[PDB]
Amino acid sequence: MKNIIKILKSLSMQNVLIVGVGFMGGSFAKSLRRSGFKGKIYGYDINPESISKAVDLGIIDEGTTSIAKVEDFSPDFVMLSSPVRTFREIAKKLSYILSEDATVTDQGSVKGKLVYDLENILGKRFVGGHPIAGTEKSGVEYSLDNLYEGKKVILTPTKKTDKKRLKLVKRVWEDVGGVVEYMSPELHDYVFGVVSHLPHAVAFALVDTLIHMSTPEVDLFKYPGGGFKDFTRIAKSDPIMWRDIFLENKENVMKAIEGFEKSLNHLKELIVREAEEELVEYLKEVKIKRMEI
Amino acid sequence: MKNIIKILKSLSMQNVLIVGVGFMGGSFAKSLRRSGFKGKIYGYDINPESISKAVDLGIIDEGTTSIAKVEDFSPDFVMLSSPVRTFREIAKKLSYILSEDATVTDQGSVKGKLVYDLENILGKRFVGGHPIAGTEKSGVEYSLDNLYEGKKVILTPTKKTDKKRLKLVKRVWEDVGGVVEYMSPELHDYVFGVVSHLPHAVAFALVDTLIHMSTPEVDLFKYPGGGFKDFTRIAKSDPIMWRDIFLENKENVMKAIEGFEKSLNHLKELIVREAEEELVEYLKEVKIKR
Ligand SMILES: NC(=O)c1ccc[n+]([C@@H]2O[C@H](COP(=O)([O-])OP(=O)(O)OC[C@H]3O[C@@H](n4cnc5c(N)ncnc54)[C@H](O)[C@@H]3O)[C@@H](O)[C@H]2O)c1
Ligand SMILES: NC(=O)c1ccc[n+]([C@@H]2O[C@H](COP(=O)([O-])OP(=O)(O)OC[C@H]3O[C@@H](n4cnc5c(N)ncnc54)[C@H](O)[C@@H]3O)[C@@H](O)[C@H]2O)c1
Repeated sequence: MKNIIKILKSLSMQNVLIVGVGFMGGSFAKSLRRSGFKGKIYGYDINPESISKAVDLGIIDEGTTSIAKVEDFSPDFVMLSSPVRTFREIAKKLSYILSEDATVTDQGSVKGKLVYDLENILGKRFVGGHPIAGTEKSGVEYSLDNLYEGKKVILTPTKKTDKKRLKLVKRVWEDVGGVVEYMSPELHDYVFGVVSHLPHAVAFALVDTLIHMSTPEVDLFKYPGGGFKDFTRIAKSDPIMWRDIFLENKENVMKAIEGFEKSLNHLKELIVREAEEELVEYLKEVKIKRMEI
Repeated sequence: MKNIIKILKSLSMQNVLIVGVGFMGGSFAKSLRRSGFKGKIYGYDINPESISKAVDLGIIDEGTTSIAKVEDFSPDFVMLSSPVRTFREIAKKLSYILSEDATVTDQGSVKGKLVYDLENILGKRFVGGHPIAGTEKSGVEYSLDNLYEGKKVILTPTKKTDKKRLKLVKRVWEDVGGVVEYMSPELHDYVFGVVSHLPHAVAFALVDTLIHMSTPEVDLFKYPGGGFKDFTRIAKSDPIMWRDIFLENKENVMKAIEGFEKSLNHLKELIVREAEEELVEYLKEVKIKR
């Protein structure tokens, strides 16, 4: 009698649309299936090969490249997984196709104003999210059915978020193994501006530095074993994605670089003043914090 | 020809002194012993714990915390492996205590004027070296008997360098796995200023940024490897080692940081001014084959 928590659960989400059928879109589709989801998974992509590869791999049941065909799929759950620069335009087009009862959510690596813009486009259907997962992979062929297990997923509810959709999006992420927490859109963009965007910005600029400080007689790239090695991981990054993340989170990325410049300026001062003991303590305190994890 | 070359090497290294018995001094001691070396290995260190640990692990035959006692060791081959600013005053002491025929070399991460200062203190005894190998760990407990295997070692001979000792030091490094090349002391300090000292300075400051940008309600350290973790492994390195390197190589470290800043400033402006094409071109630089 009371056990019918089960039926509500099955009826809460029946036709799922993956927008952007790439690595993240496909890892989500796969992880969703692996958690025992029995409904339909549909794909929408501008690249018909993304759809082609995902269907034959069994990752979606069917898909399309015409936005207007999406309507035939009557999705009630949408996971935005294209580049974040596409989200506004696509959400414009979903806003008419989707029933008032649909839920839209996303995996976008930036939140901030984008969440407010998406909720204004989509009314009440929208819940912002960011799974702190990722690797340096692209394309559905690389999608993993456990990408999210044991990782943080940040949802960014507002005063406008629908509590039952927030709660569903939370539960769907936990079914795939994620650990959910909440941050405002603005706090999210500050936090990840600092812990994620800044570190990439600074790896980018390091590479640029070794290029202009090399001379015709000296290729500095020949000497990676002195500390530069870990920074060369930046070679695996996608320049277009970073370009878009930098632009979209510009105000937080600039604040983060600013606080970085303050830290580096402090280190220069200790160096030039030969502050022997201060310099040790500066390095010791960063040592301890970095070791905690 | 091999027999003899080997005899000569043996005889010229009966008594090795490791000065600073920590991660690099221990790695050197273990590497030498793994390579089949048969003489004595002694340790001298300011920390008595460094000595007893190294003895207990069978890394050195014997050691001491008194520089005077080094004379009883009659070292003929000394590998300086303490923090780089300890070298001058240690050398001064050694010059009285070591025989004229001994070789003194080093593992320090800075060369530059220190090579010259050390040649003036030690005379013909001295050969400047720097193995480009290490991790963030420090202390003899972390040392490894294959640390230098297949790694570059830079020697910095000058006008004044004794050729026999240069050949000796080179073959010792190649014996433990290293691949030797030469640079001038000054070229060394500019190369490694940019490629090793600046990336460390950058990693340290990155972690420091998360400290001050944190609030009591938001601990930025709860969110690591949004990529931070990968780029700051080297910010767990030793504060004394790194304080010494930054001060000893101060002018190059400043020149490297100034270079970096101009790159960072270029990047900022591309971001601020939303230059889609130029920004993506700048970022594409990580794809270069070098
Ligand atoms: N890669 C990561 O480490 C990572 C981590 C966390 C979050 N994210 C987020 O995941 C999203 C996509 O990332 P990905 O790594 O899967 O990229 P991806 O390259 O693997 O795939 C994106 C897919 O979107 C499709 N696409 C591109 N433009 C489109 C448009 N106009 N309409 C519909 N589809 C379009 C592509 O054709 C491709 O099939 C981004 O929003 C990114 O911020 C990525
Ligand atoms: N750690 C690395 O990656 C690495 C790589 C290449 C070169 N180096 C250079 O190696 C040398 C040793 O570094 P490490 O990583 O072995 O450091 P470490 O902390 O592991 O060891 C340093 C040792 O020297 C001792 N010491 C400190 N002051 C001394 C003094 N006044 N006299 C005698 N001993 C003293 C300490 O007690 C300790 O046992 C430094 O010059 C460093 O720049 C380090």
